[PDB]
Amino acid sequence: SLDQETVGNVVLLAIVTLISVVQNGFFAHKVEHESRTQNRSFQRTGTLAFERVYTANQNCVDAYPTFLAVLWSAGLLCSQVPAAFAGLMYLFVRQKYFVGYLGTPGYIFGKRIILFLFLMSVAGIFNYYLIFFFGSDFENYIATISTTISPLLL
Amino acid sequence: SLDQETVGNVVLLAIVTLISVVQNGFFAHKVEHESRTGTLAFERVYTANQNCVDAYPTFLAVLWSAGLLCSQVPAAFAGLMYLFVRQKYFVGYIFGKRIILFLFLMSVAGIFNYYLIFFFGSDFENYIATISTTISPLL
Amino acid sequence: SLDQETVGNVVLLAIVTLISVVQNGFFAHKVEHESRTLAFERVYTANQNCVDAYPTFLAVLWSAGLLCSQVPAAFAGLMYLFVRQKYFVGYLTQSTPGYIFGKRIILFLFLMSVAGIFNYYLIFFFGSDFENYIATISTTISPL
Ligand SMILES: CC(C)c1ccc2c(c1)c(SC(C)(C)C)c(CC(C)(C)C(=O)O)n2Cc1ccc(Cl)cc1
Ligand SMILES: CC(C)c1ccc2c(c1)c(SC(C)(C)C)c(CC(C)(C)C(=O)O)n2Cc1ccc(Cl)cc1
Ligand SMILES: CC(C)c1ccc2c(c1)c(SC(C)(C)C)c(CC(C)(C)C(=O)O)n2Cc1ccc(Cl)cc1
Repeated sequence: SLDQETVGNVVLLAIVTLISVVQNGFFAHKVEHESRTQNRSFQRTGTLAFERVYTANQNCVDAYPTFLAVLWSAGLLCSQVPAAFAGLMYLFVRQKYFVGYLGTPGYIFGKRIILFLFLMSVAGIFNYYLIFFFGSDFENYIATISTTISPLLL
Repeated sequence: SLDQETVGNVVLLAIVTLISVVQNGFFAHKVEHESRTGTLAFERVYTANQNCVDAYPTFLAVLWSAGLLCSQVPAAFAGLMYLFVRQKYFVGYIFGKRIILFLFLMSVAGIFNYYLIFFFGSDFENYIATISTTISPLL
Repeated sequence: SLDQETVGNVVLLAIVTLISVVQNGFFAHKVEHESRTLAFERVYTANQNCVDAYPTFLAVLWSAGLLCSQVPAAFAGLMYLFVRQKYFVGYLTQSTPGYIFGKRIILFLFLMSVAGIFNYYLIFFFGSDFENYIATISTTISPL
């Protein structure tokens, strides 16, 4: 439905987003598998093995929207390629963090990657305003010249 | 990488989202600090964070729907109010229903606006096509 | 703020998202009413399980809609919500559903996105193939 130009600005971000979706499903798969090691309803408490996978998942899930926000913020406002690479790095950290709970690491992981993607977005927004104000200064500059050189055209 | 014109339609929204990211970092940090030192104080901070995390993707959804389909300024302003109400809740240990509703209504209003402009464009096109055919033999 | 043409490519995705927001509010309301117990644990777990999966759903819904085709994506998203309703009420006897629901819908929206990306690269390479083809003739048929 969308044009070829704007999809080229998101394609790398979309690929890394799709990889994270596969990863999320893998995490969910691990939880469900560990849930059926117990034998009728789904509970959020259980054996030590289940509680470690469930909590690990819970941490990964709690940080997903934030990661998704900064990834796309960095990719669209600043630059796509670096943001997508840092996005991939976050996924590799998640993978090692999630398996790291399988005997424990802390509640938060990949703080610096979130920070880096956040910084890019700040730089991108500042880069947006710099180009906007330069555009309005160029517009005012041409408008001032036009009124000044106006009678000289007649 | 995107053009100047589209980025100007999402910039106010993106700032609010980034501030919410810092606030999410703050909430997660406050939980992390209490996790290192089960506890009666830990359960209050964990639940508060969990209550914010559970509502966050819904908020992010209505903020961006209202901003893109309706008007950016009121949506971003309401989004900033949500992060203020969110902040006060984390001190006292569902919040901001009325804000979520306001953004939801903005989106629906923006959607209704889209269709009005679409059908008007359809009406205008059909009207010009109707005159064009009946007038064609005259030239 | 966005132009009519681009908003036209996201309307159905927006509507679905908005219905899902209503459903999230319903689930959250069902939790708050129960919080004034086993009845509370089940509603909380059902909502939590739904919430956990929601951003993954929202990601593939829009990816599918934007990259592949809006109508099939929006309808599949709508199907996801019906399944999500049966799943939530299924927690509300000693037996409940598992942790995962609507995974085949997620898979379908995923595969749409992949297909939409492969569609992008096909037109792009064809666009460079055309560009390179024109440049070859423009050099050959030139000194005339
Ligand atoms: C509710 C959601 C979070 C969710 C949960 C589980 C999911 C999916 C989506 C998907 S769809 C996706 C692969 C993510 C595009 C699948 C994979 C399929 C082939 C459909 C399957 O095994 O049933 N699983 C199980 C699975 C995922 C990843 C690994 Cl590594 C192995 C098995
Ligand atoms: C899981 C995720 C959502 C997350 C969690 C914690 C995070 C970050 C990201 C970030 S990066 C961000 C500030 C969100 C752009 C930081 C801050 C940094 C500078 C990296 C640090 O101190 O380690 N913290 C700790 C922190 C944040 C905010 C306050 Cl008020 C105090 C401490
Ligand atoms: C945390 C977040 C996801 C959330 C949670 C609860 C929410 C809302 C938003 C909204 S806003 C929305 C309905 C989504 C437009 C409402 C409805 C209102 C009218 C504001 C109310 O009763 O307070 N509730 C309660 C409610 C929602 C849906 C049903 Cl079916 C019945 C009651």
